[PDB]
Amino acid sequence: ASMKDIYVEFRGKYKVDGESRDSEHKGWLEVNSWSHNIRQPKSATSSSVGGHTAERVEHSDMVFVKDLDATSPKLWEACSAGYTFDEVQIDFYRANGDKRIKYLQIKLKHVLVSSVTPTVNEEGVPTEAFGLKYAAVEWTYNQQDINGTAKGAVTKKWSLSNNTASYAALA
Amino acid sequence: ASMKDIYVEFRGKYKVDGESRDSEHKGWLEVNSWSHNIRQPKSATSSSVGGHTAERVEHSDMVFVKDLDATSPKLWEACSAGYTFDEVQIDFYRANGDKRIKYLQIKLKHVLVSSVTPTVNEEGVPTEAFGLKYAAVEWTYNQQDINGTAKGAVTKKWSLSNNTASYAALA
Amino acid sequence: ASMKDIYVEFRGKYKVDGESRDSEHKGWLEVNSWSHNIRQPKSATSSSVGGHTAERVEHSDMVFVKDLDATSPKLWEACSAGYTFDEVQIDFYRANGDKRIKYLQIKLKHVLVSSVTPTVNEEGVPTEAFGLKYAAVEWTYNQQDINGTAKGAVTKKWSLSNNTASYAALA
Amino acid sequence: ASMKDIYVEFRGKYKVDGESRDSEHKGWLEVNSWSHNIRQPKSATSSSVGGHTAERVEHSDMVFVKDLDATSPKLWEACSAGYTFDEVQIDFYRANGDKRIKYLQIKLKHVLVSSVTPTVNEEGVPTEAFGLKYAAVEWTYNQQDINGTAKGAVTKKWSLSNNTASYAALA
Amino acid sequence: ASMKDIYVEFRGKYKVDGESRDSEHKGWLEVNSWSHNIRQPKSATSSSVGGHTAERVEHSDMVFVKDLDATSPKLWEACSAGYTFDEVQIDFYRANGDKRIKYLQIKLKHVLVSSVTPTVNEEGVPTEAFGLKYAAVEWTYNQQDINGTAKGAVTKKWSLSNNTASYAALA
Amino acid sequence: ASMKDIYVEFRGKYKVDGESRDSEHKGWLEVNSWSHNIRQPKSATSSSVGGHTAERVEHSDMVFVKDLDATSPKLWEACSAGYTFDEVQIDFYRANGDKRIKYLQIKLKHVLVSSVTPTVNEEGVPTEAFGLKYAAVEWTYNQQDINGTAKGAVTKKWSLSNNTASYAALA
Repeated sequence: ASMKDIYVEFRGKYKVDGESRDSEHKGWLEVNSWSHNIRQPKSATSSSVGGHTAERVEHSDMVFVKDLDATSPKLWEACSAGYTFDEVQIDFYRANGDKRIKYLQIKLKHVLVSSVTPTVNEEGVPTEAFGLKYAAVEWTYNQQDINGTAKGAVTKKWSLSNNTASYAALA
Repeated sequence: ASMKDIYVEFRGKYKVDGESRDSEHKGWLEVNSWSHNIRQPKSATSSSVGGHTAERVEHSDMVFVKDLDATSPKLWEACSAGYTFDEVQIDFYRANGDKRIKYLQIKLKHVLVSSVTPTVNEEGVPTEAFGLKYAAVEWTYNQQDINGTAKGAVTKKWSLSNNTASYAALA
Repeated sequence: ASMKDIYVEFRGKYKVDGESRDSEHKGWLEVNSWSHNIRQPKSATSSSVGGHTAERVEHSDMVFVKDLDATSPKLWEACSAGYTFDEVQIDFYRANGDKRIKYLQIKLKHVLVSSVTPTVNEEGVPTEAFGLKYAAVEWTYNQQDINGTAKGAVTKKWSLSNNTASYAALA
Repeated sequence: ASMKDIYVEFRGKYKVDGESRDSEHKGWLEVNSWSHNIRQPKSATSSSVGGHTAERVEHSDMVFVKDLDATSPKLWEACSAGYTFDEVQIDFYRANGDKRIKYLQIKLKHVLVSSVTPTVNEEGVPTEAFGLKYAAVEWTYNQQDINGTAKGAVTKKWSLSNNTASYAALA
Repeated sequence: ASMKDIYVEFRGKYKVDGESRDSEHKGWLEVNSWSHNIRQPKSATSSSVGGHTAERVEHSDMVFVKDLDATSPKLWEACSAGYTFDEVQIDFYRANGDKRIKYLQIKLKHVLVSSVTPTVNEEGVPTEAFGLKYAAVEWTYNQQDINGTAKGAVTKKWSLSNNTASYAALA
Repeated sequence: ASMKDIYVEFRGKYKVDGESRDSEHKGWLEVNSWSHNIRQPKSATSSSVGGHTAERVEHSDMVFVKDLDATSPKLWEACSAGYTFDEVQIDFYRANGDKRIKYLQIKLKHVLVSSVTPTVNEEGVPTEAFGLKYAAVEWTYNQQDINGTAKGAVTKKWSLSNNTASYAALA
């Protein structure tokens, strides 16, 4: 059984409350897909004489696709206004034998809706893409052993605003 | 039963009266599809020292596709002349069990036809794309409960001319 | 029964006499398809202080596709020479129950062949695309009632050379 | 029966003798397809005060596709050297009931091979595209009546080097 | 039987320990595909008067595609931070009758993760592309005789940082 | 029976010895496809007053696709180093009834590997494209009569370094 599901929750002063009725994500947004891109310009053939490298990594926006729903106008206005959210969390699920597993969890700190792109076609459920831009990110991947049983998590992080491996927006 | 339908009405001094015979949209335009794009350039890693952020959101034109019909020359001339309409309303429908639901309603204030792109091919019903540019927008999404019964509406808005969350073109 | 047909007639000093044997369009060109584009740059968020707006609409060429035939060299030479035609008329037909209807009629005033693009492939009837550029246009769409019976025509027009809604090239 | 065939003959000091064994085109090149493009920049909304218009038409190269054969190295060298040919003739054939008809004939005056693009793939007969650039062109289209019987030819021409409707390279 | 498999191991201060349970690559990353590009600008029609040629080869990043797994956040952070690895080794396998053969082995010296591009779609196993940039490379191709039996290896190398055929990053 | 085959031999100080076991090409590289492009900028509507034309032909690299094999690292290093080869020969074969014919032979003088682009995918035999840049070329096409029996060869040539029809790199 496929048990794929992705859920998003906004946490800030402005509310983007979703429609999900999943017991573990009541009021979260249900989304269909996710894509990202990270690009590091640092040279492998030149090095700084000292401890300062000018360039830094570029993180692209995280882009999600979702069905149009009651959260859509909320996203459209939030994008237009440039409202900042303290945190956004995204949980990713897949099948794990008899129950699902949250294999990936992403937390974004100091977040804006950078784009929304809605369409209604003649055929098919209407959908929109939306992008998120952020100051810091914490990624957690949940491992399992050969029996599919949960082993330890791998947690990594990056602060674009501090240029350090921290889940922190401020200095 | 699929009950998809999109209807557009122009409201201004210049008439773009449509062909629809739908009881609830007599004389509106029937259209086939819609697409939009909203892009916010605001940074998540830098902030203004004060309360002024230079950049603002960019709303792309709202683009509709429709069959060529008697409104087509009206659109072609309105686009050519750059006539402004006080308001344009778009109603979006889908199935809701035994009757249809208007799941999305968009009102645009101070509107121009920014483009029209008609084609007649050897095969298929002739169609055209047309785009609308506007000073302000009000979006209403009509929610339903788990039984499909109407719950409360979500209404949001944005004024490009005022740079505020208002359905107003003028200051 | 599909009764799709498009006919073009050039009216000027230089003759581009066609091959059609249709009783109502003897010697017109038979063409297969048509495409156009109209783009209005006027802003919806800024307005002139006075009555003058700098920019004007851009009409793209009207582009037609036709089978290669005896008119082809006539088009190739007319395009090369830049001959101007006083008028070009295009009639568009579709089925209307037992007889066809001219649903769209376009008249172009002060017209040049702006491009011709012929091909002969290994397979298929050879065809060419050709484009027309013009000073003014009159568009007529022929309406029908719910019984398919002719109702009134919708006629609109635009003069690119006068920047007014007129079917006139000269001032 | 399809009787499609295109034949090309070079006429100049440098020989590009072909492989055809067709009785009417012995030693011509057999080619598979042809494409061209003619673009006229003249405005329909502005006119010269006098009798001089600056811009002129742009004729693209005539591009042919053919199987690789013994003429291929001849084309490759002629293109490399920039050899000029006094004339190149191209005859185009299609079915006409019981016999074929030369529906199109093109003569090019003062001609260069402007490009050659050969490929050998794992599958399929190797082919190359080649382009011809020229000073003047004469196009002849052979008409037929409703019975398919030959009627009169349509002959048109253009000199790029003289900017007149003449089949002449020199002044 | 297809026995295709590609394995990657990072060797540096920062750990990117993988998930593989293959007996010969325990804890390596399993990857699905690889692509590269090498471009030499040196002219064949001009030569230096002396022994110095200005330009040098450009090696593109080596790009791998892999399933998302517990190493993914490790790659995302390593790319973000620009961590350098002393060495990365990649082993490539295919079938060789009754057992597999390592037909290609690549060692990269002084290596950075230059890009990572993860996606989760509605359908299909989530994957990411990642790119590696490096100072030097050693390529080993393992040959076999007509009986499929191992013959001698072909080993070649290049140092981008020294511009010589050496597997060395430093001078 | 298809008897398509392409073989390449490098002849220079640096060895790029191939894997072929074909009796007539022992140790040559077997390749799968070939593509080229030759472009002549000379005008057909303007001519030099004297005997000097500034521009010259541009030959693109000759691009080959081959399976990855033991020659691959040799190509990768040769490209990286910019090694020059005195000559490279390419023989092209197709079926000729009961035996194959070498229909095309290309010799390149003073040659560099200008690019190599290898890929290993999940499915399919790994392949690479490689390009060759050169100072001169001799092309030989082997003709046959209507009975498929060998007739005379057509040999043509071009020197990019001398700008003459010669198979010579040096002056």
